[PDB]
Amino acid sequence: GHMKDLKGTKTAENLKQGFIGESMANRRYLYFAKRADEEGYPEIAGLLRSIAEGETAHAFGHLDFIRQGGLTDPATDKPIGTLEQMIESAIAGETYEWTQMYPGFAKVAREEGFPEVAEWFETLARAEKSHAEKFQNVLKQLKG
Amino acid sequence: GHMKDLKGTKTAENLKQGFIGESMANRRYLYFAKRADEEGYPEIAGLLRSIAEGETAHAFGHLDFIRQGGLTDPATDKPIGTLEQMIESAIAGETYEWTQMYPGFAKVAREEGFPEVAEWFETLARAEKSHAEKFQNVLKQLKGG
Ligand SMILES: [Cl-]
Ligand SMILES: [Cl-]
Ligand SMILES: [Fe+3]
Ligand SMILES: [Fe+3]
Ligand SMILES: [Fe+3]
Ligand SMILES: [Fe+3]
Repeated sequence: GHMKDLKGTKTAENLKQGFIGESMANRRYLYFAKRADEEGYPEIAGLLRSIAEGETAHAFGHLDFIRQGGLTDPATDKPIGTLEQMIESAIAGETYEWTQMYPGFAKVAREEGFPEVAEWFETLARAEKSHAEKFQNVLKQLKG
Repeated sequence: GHMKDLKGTKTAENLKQGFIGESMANRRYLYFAKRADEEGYPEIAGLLRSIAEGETAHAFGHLDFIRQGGLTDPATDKPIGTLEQMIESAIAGETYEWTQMYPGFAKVAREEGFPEVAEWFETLARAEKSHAEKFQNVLKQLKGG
């Protein structure tokens, strides 16, 4: 892209790890905010939500440098330069999750005697299959 | 098995990995939505944003099973049962990021000849220090009444 090539560098890997941590931080802080909401701590909840916006900005800035430096999506190792490529990355990740990840998690949960957790992973596998199908119909739109 | 004691199981690890992936998917899809927004694809942007809500539900469900199973926060390996423990997990992560992770990333980026990336990591280091201090303030309010 726009900037000096980051391929082959330690910085490339650090941007990926930064993106993973920032992604988790936003989810964690919003989950924590719900506990503060329940308990009656609206100032704590509001701080968590505002900090979570900071973690969004951080995550998106990591993706900017990744894209501009000619690197691939942290989650899928697919390019994310153009909107079509971004939809193709969404399709790849959803496909991995419904064909491999969540069915395997469900099988292991049933073997280890956690049927309720297995049912959740089976719900998710069907959900990611649905996601994949909806993104595939977008891609068809774009290429036409 | 006992779903309230998942420690040491493969299912414990799979909940953690599922959380990581779902967290990334929400961020990715909201970032992709902005590209659809500027190009004039409001239905694609809307789909991305709606699917992103799905990925929020998935991530939060994984955290529910993690906390009910006595497992720790995927990001910090700290318990997250109570609100106080959640704030302590936030402090632990922010402290790692500003004292070690982002300064180290900045040094590597400067040494590799990427000064704009280095400056970004130094901005983030100072940001996570500020976060840590704000969360410390909350803990003082919680711990001391
Ligand atoms: Cl409050
Ligand atoms: Cl559209
Ligand atoms: Fe951050
Ligand atoms: Fe999905
Ligand atoms: Fe999902
Ligand atoms: Fe932070």
